[PDB]
Amino acid sequence: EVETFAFQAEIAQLMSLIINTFYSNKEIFLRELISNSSDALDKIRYESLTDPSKLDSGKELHINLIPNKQDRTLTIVDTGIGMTKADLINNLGTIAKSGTKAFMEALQAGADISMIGQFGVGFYSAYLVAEKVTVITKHNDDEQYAWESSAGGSFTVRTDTGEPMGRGTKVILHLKEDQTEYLEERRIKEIVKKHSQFIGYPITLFVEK
Ligand SMILES: Cc1cc(Oc2ccc(N)cn2)ccc1Cl
Repeated sequence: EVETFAFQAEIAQLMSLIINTFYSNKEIFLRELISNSSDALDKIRYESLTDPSKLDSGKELHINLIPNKQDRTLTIVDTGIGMTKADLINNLGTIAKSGTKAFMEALQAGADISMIGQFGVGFYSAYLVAEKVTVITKHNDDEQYAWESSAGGSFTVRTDTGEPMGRGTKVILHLKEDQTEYLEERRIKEIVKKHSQFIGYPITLFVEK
């Protein structure tokens, strides 16, 4: 059972801007995805300081990067707070309209795409490199859900049936044919060292066999 929802017009307008505009500095998508993973870990960590039972769904706080040349997917995983169904449909949905509007205004007043983090909507930079993003998330107070969107103004949300997660969020990036450089090891390691060297959580790069 899959529910399809329409993007908010501002947020739909941003991903059409991101996918279609030529902008060679595509690598900032990883810095934004890891930063949101670092933000998710901060929330579950701070919450466990008063309620240690919140970490019962996974004590380890880390970030993994799983490139897959066969599936052409770059997968970013964290064990952070995750997201409820209200985060996908509703809650987190409404915390981007304001950030999206302010970002496109600045884009015509000098600013460029690499500043998308300063507006709290850095996730949509994933569509620089990805033609489709599937997101698997798990919050302590909700079931497991799969979020997915090829942009195009809509997204889907379904109750996930795959491997249980415990807690955290997995972001699967179905990469464009012209974006396979971000499945290379030495390319991933260079962006992580360049952009996310001061992240307070271990970023493990999984190597393919
Ligand atoms: C369902 C939804 C998702 C959304 O954007 C994000 C943000 C972060 C992650 N991990 C996935 N999608 C923005 C608006 C909506 Cl309505």
